[PDB]
Amino acid sequence: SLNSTGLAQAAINGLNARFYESSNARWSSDEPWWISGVALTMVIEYMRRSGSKEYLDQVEDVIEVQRQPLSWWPSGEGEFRADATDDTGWWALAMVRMYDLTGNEDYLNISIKDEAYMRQWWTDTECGGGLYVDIQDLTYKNAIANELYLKLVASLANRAPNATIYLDRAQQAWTWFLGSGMINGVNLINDGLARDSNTGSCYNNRLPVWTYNQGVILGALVELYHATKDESYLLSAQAIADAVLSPSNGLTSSSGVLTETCEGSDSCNQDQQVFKGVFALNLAELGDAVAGASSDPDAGQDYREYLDTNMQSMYANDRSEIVPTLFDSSTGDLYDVSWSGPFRNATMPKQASAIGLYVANI
Ligand SMILES: OC[C@H]1O[C@@H](OC[C@H]2O[C@@H](O)[C@H](O)[C@@H](O)[C@@H]2O)[C@H](O)[C@@H](O)[C@@H]1O
Ligand SMILES: OC[C@H]1O[C@@H](O)[C@H](O)[C@@H](O)[C@@H]1O
Repeated sequence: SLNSTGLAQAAINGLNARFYESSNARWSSDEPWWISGVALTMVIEYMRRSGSKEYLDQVEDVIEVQRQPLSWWPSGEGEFRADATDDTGWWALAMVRMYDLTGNEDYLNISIKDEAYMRQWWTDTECGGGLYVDIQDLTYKNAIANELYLKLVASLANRAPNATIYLDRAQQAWTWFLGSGMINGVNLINDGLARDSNTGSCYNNRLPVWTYNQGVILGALVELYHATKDESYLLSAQAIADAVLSPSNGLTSSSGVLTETCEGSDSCNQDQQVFKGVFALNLAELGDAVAGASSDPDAGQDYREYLDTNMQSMYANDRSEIVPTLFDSSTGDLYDVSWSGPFRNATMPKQASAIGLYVANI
């Protein structure tokens, strides 16, 4: 009897009431900029899946301000071209969703500029491929920047005029990712690559398995499927999702709730706080793709059931309602980091993650 649209809307209102800065057309300037990008993605997705337009004016306002040349990276010349390739990739994908919502070629063009900017930091001379995250420094090829890039080129393969150059890039980038060793022996993705001191060969650095690194890659494989109709892409995506769902890998609790590795120690930082909702949103994309690619009515049920199970735990154990006043009539819902542990405080990354989960159930 849960309304995921109603709850997503209350979570976005809570996000806006506590964290939106009208003077800055941004959420929480005291929180990383890339998470304003994620929040924009969540709000855009809400509107797409629910058919609402309630936050369109706000979303356009954020885009018009945040696409300006960044005060901390003016050489990027704005259009979300930032000092890290993953920061750029979050906003680029948000503009892909904006394009899907509106049909306005302006947003697609931004996505195209972002792809060309990110590709500047692809090299074949280290690790056989992939891009660096850290543009000034060029020391780390990690999972998330390369998953964002892959999902971006795969998305442009379905939407842009030179579709064939993008689909080549996407197939080459997926081949590189799969061969990098970052997907480990239980089909989960570790944080990035290390480089051998003597030989220059790269290997899985065995840093943690973060939920958003099991999630952006699913959206990328879903887009590769759509560009090629080759179900092998869904089969790979399903193996990664199936490993997240399996309690033996510890991302999923014995009560079946998605759990960041840092929750136990109560050490989830501003970044890690947003990871879960990113995985959720991408898992919903995979489920929709699997259910569509087949005639079996049970197709994608476990993904759908998983998302429901998480929604209901978050709803029940991790929610807090804003206190309306005689002056501020604002109403909505506030969320903490653990989708099962108790509510202690809300932050903007925790809130954006929460919206992602409700939007994945619309
Ligand atoms: O929290 C682990 C995470 O740390 C990453 O840096 C965090 C954060 O950096 C932003 O600038 C970027 O847009 C985010 O996607 C990223 O989470 C580190 O470099 C990652 O490899 C790692 O997963
Ligand atoms: O370098 C990363 C950038 O992150 C953003 O969240 C901040 O607004 C910038 O001041 C900072 O330079």
